[PDB]
Amino acid sequence: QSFQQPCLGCREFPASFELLEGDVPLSCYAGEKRDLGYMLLDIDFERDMTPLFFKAVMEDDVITPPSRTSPEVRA
RNA sequence: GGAUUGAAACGCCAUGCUCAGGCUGGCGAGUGGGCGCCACUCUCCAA
Repeated sequence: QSFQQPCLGCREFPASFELLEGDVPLSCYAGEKRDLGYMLLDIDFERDMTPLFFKAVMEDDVITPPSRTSPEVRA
């Protein structure tokens, strides 16, 4: 059940979803490290819709962005 | 029930492969070769 159909960025791209109750399976780049550079983190609506950025590095097919609520990120 | 750099967003309207041209002219299956050599219807049964 859902409030509305999810989308992959644009409404014309519906997304199928499922809930997991197990371990994360292996992935294509599980054994690789790859750099992506800076990318968007989130938008600050309080600061009249001001964006934020962070440095992204993909390793072992997992990503760990910093906390977007942290004040030091807001700086 | 606020906010997926998001919420809305036609590649669309229409146009002849057309007009026409001889597979033709002509060439001998033709020359010639024995079915031959020879062989008993024959032995006996009154009207």
